[PDB]
Formats: sequence, C-alpha cells, structure tokens
Amino acid sequence: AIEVKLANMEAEINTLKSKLELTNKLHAFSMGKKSGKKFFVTNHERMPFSKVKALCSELRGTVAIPRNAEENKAIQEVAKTSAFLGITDEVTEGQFMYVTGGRLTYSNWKKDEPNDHGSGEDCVTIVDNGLWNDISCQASHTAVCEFPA
Amino acid sequence: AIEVKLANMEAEINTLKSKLELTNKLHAFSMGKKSGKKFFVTNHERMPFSKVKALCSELRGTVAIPRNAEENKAIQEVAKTSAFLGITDEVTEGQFMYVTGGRLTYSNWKKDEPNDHGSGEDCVTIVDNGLWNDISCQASHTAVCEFPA
Amino acid sequence: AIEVKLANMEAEINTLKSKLELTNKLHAFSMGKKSGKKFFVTNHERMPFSKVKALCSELRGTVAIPRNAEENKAIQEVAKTSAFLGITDEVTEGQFMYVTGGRLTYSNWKKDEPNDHGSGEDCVTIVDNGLWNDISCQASHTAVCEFPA
Ligand SMILES: OC[C@H]1O[C@H](OC[C@H]2O[C@H](OC[C@H]3O[C@@H](O)[C@@H](O)[C@@H](O[C@H]4O[C@H](CO)[C@@H](O)[C@H](O)[C@@H]4O[C@H]4O[C@H](CO)[C@@H](O)[C@H](O)[C@@H]4O)[C@@H]3O)[C@@H](O)[C@@H](O[C@H]3O[C@H](CO)[C@@H](O)[C@H](O)[C@@H]3O)[C@@H]2O)[C@@H](O)[C@@H](O)[C@@H]1O
Ligand SMILES: OC[C@H]1O[C@H](O)[C@@H](O)[C@@H](O)[C@@H]1O
Ligand SMILES: [Ca+2]
Ligand SMILES: [Ca+2]
Ligand SMILES: [Ca+2]
Ligand SMILES: [Ca+2]
Ligand SMILES: [Ca+2]
Ligand SMILES: [Ca+2]
Ligand SMILES: [Ca+2]
Ligand SMILES: [Ca+2]
Ligand SMILES: [Ca+2]
Repeated sequence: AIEVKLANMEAEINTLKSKLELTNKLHAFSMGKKSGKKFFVTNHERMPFSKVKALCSELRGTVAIPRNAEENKAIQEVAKTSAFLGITDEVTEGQFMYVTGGRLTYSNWKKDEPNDHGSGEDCVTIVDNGLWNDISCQASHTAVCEFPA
Repeated sequence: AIEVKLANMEAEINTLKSKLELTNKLHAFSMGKKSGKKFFVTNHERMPFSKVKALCSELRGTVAIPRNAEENKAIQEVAKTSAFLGITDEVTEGQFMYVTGGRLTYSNWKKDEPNDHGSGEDCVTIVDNGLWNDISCQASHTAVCEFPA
Repeated sequence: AIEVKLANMEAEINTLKSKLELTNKLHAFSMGKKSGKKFFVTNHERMPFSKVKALCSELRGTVAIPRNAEENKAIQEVAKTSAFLGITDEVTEGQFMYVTGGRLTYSNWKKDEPNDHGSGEDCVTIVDNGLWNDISCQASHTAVCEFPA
C-alpha cells in the first residue's frame, strides 16, 4: 500500500533527522562548545585568507571573529599560532569590516596597528599573544572557523 | 515511476541509517571510547549540577558515574578538572544514591569526606587524585557525561 | 499528496545526505585533517596488531601508514605514545610491506633498527620523535587508524 509505505518512510526520515541532530549536538560538546555559545574549531592548517574563507563555508561556518575579550582569548587557545580573523578592510582601506557585515566593535591591535604596511595589509591575524596585526591576505596562517551559539 | 521512486528511496534510507551508524562509531572512537567499555565526554564548561543533568540528557546520555576504579580514572583523565558525578544525597541526607537509582556500590572519597559542610553538601565531585568530595550542588564544576558501552 | 509528498521526501533525503557529509567533513576537520591529506585518528587504546587491523576495518579505515616525513609527524602527534603502523614484514623477514600492499618506499627507523629482536619482531611502531622500531605483533600498542584524503 503506497499510502502506507510513504508514511513509514516519513518516519524513517524524522528518526534519522533526529539522530543526526543528536550526533551533532554531541560532536559540538566533544569539540568544547559551551552551552548556548559560539565556539571555534581548527585543523591547524595554514593557508591564504581566500582558502580559509572558503573552507569555513564548506563547513557551514564563518571565519573566526572575536566579538569580545573572551572569544579572543578563546581563539588564541585553539590555534596556538597566528590565524586570520573574519576582519578585513578590502572594501575601504583603514575601515575594517567583519566578513559578515558591520564595523569592528571589539578590537585588540598591537602598537602601530593596523598600518597597511608595505604593499598594503588588508587581513587581520591574531598572533600568539592575543593582540592582532594587519597583514597581506595572500599570506598564509592558521585556518580557524566559528559556529553559531 | 511512482512505485520505483518509492523503492529508490528505500535503499536511500538504508544506506543512510547505515552511514550514520558508522559515522557515530568513528566519533566514539575519536572521543575516547574504548572497546566494549562505556565512555565519558565533556566540554569542560563548569556549571551547577542541575544543568549537567539536563545537558547530558539533551544528548541522550547521563552524568558520569564511576562504577569502580578503571572508570573512576577514565573520568579523571577526561575531566582534567573538578567534575560532578551521577551521585547525590539530596534525597536522604547521609545516604548517597545514583541518579540512575540504587545505593553507592563503589566509592573513592578522601579523608573525612563526605562532610555535608556548612549548610549542607549533597553533590559529589571527583577532585584531585581522582578522590571524591561532596560540595554544594549549586557550586559549579565540569559537566561530564557517559554513554553506554 | 502522494506525488507531491514523494518529491518533498526525496528532497528531505538529499538534505540528510548533505547534512551528514557535512557532519563528516567537520569531524575530520576538528581531527586535524589537512586539505587533501589523509587524516589519522585514535581512541588511545593499547592492543595487539591483529586487534588494531580489525578496529580500523570496522570503521572502514586502515592502520595509519606514514609514507613521508609529514604523515609520520602527523601520526606521531596523534598517538602521543607508541602505536603500530600499517607496516610489517610478517611474510618475508627483512622486507617490510604495507598492509595495503607493496614494499615500503620510505622509513624512519631508530638507529640499529629494525632488529627482529628475540623470538622476532615483525611489526612496527612509531615511538619517540616519530622514530621507528620493529616490535612483536603481539605486544599491545596504541591503535591509530587512517582515512582517505
Ligand atoms: O626565531 C627564528 C628566526 O625567525 C625569523 O627568521 C626566520 C623567518 O624568516 C622569514 O620571515 C621572517 C618572519 O619571521 C616571523 O617569525 C616574524 O618574526 C616576522 O615578523 C613580522 O611579523 C611579526 C608578527 O606580529 C611582527 O611582530 C614583526 O614586526 C614583523 O612584522 C612586520 O612586517 C609585517 C609585514 O611583513 C607588518 O604587518 C608588521 O606591522 C611589521 O612591520 C618575520 O618577518 C621566513 O623565512 C619565515 O618562514 C616562514 O614564513 C615565510 C614567509 O614569511 C614562509 O615563506 C616560510 O615558508 C615560513 O612559513 C622564517 O620563520 C627571525 O625572527 C629571526 O631573527 C629568528 O631567529
Ligand atoms: O626488547 C624491547 C626493545 O629493546 C631494545 O630497545 C631493542 O632491542 C628493540 O628492538 C626492542 O624492541
Ligand atoms: Ca588596501
Ligand atoms: Ca589595510
Ligand atoms: Ca602590520
Ligand atoms: Ca541534605
Ligand atoms: Ca549531604
Ligand atoms: Ca565536602
Ligand atoms: Ca619473521
Ligand atoms: Ca622482523
Ligand atoms: Ca626493535
């Protein structure tokens, strides 16, 4: 009875949809996501900002963006080394924007930073220290994505 | 068509259920689960007891309960920091019971503990050296969950 | 109804297929898988070679096989202790092969290794500095599986 089978399959679907959902809530917890909080992740791979921005999307995530002191200390914890942030000023030199829109609300630059130094530095990378410094986007640092609370 | 399509989706639900199962195995493996033995998991987020309880449930698991030494240690290694256990005497002061039910059948308290200190301590937290100590349920300690072997 | 419910369902299914392949991509990512590079996993369990060969197969993976300095160091940083490698000379003493077939094309033995010490040593473990040492396939060591790039 086609009528039946369908309903049965709509059941096998929901159960799976519910399982995979559970599988993911346990995968985040595993990855250290705090309760109802945006949490970061990294494979420790170094690459240009175009590839990181890329990779974070394929994983349905955004390039890491510290919107306060905590999230910054937290991003430092994850990468060890230097890693790009979801911040650039490619649109308007000197005017840093989150890859997700909006102007920086929380910052943490180093003395004389940013500075577009040399041929021009449009990407921001937090360095093993917690402070940030602007650098060439064609450079290559630790890829780090974030995921919604 | 209609009948065939309904068939093509049959094997789909199967191959799925089949992949998700394998995927869940790979995870457990990756999160420490040892062969045939239950396994503990944590985000390290310190919190009150009641939360750890709701949290482990949302994940369809339970607050970590050492049922002997190997387990007590296993929880000790994964937590790396003060953590609650599925054990409390909030029912009958003086008698600790598992959240899953029953009376304590294994312990590893430290000198003079439990002491139902101050106004009262009805919650258990594995502490340094893997020893135990009752502390207020309100206090905040690492949430840890266990999933079946 | 029926026909519409079917097209709607087929969509639901393709959605799950994607959501899962995502779950999978995000996991390998957090497990340090570098882009286009085979990643190595572990539960840290120590066991005999035969037991590892099997554990890796149940996950459809294989015993980690370092073929260059990179992969070695990767694995070495995954084990954190000694672990078997998908390499042995069980068939012809002094002619180490890959469990996946063929003679070795790269090694990183310790000094004066391999030595087939005692009753014999036909297996291999990555030890310190990721250096190699042929051991007894019956000795228990960290199980580490590898999955496709
Ligand atoms: O400690 C070991 C050894 O390290 C250094 O020499 C080796 C080093 O050489 C080449 O790059 C030098 C590079 O090293 C970095 O460790 C760091 O010192 C860099 O310094 C800049 O960046 C930091 C980050 O905040 C700043 O604090 C510092 O002031 C410098 O920034 C200045 O310039 C920026 C733009 O370039 C600008 O944004 C800043 O505002 C500021 O003006 C230092 O430049 C490489 O061979 C390097 O290898 C790695 O990097 C290569 C590309 O850079 C790449 O091709 C390689 O594959 C590899 O990834 C290597 O480490 C030096 O410190 C030496 O004294 C020391 O003994
Ligand atoms: O006997 C254990 C160990 O002892 C020495 O380190 C060497 O003989 C090794 O080849 C051997 O595996
Ligand atoms: Ca510019
Ligand atoms: Ca700039
Ligand atoms: Ca600069
Ligand atoms: Ca009480
Ligand atoms: Ca008490
Ligand atoms: Ca106490
Ligand atoms: Ca032999
Ligand atoms: Ca040998
Ligand atoms: Ca040896």
